[PDB]
Amino acid sequence: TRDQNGTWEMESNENFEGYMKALDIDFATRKIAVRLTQTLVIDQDGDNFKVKSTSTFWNYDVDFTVGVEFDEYTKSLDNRHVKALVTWEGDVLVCVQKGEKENRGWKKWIEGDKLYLELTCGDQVCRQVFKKK
Repeated sequence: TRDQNGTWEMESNENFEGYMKALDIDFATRKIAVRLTQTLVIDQDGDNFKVKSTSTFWNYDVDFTVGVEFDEYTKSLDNRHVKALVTWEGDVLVCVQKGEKENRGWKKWIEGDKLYLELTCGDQVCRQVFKKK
C-alpha cells in the first residue's frame, strides 16, 4: 500500500555499516551508529511527507513533496550537497539523491504491518524493517 503514515520501530538492520562506510562516515561515528536501533516517524498527506529518524545518537527530520526536486545538505550524516527527488514506482516510494555518490538514495514500502527501507550508496545496500507501533 502507498499509505506510510505512522510511528515505526526498528525490528531489524542489515549492513548499516556498509552503507555508512560507503558514505565515508568517520570510523568513530560509524562504530557507535552501526550498533544502534532506530525509530522513524512519518506524517503523510497527499504528496506531502514529514519524516523523523532517531536513535540515542542522532535525531533528524526531513520534509518533502512527492515529485518536487529539492536540495539537500546532509549535515551530520556525510555533509554533502545532493539534489533529491522522491517519486512512486507502483507502491514503492523511491528517492534518488543526485550527487557525488553513485546509486545513492532509498526505497521504502509497506508489506503487512511493516515498513521496509532499502538505503543505497555505491555498491552497498542496507535493509531495515520497522513495525507499526
